[PDB]
Amino acid sequence: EPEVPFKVVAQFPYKSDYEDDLNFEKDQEIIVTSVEDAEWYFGEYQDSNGDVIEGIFPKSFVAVQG
Repeated sequence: EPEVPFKVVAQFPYKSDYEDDLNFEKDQEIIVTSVEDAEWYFGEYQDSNGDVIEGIFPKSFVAVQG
């Protein structure tokens, strides 16, 4: 994998009920800032409000950016 930090792009929306999760729509570019385990990334993006939001999300929902 690349070492953190690195960009990924959501291939599918990830919406969930979990407070510590990062949620996002399809196509969202995200900065991965930690690799939690084989399944989960932690990372962030700036939403349209200009706020940075962060949390954990499954690697399977994203692709490494170019």
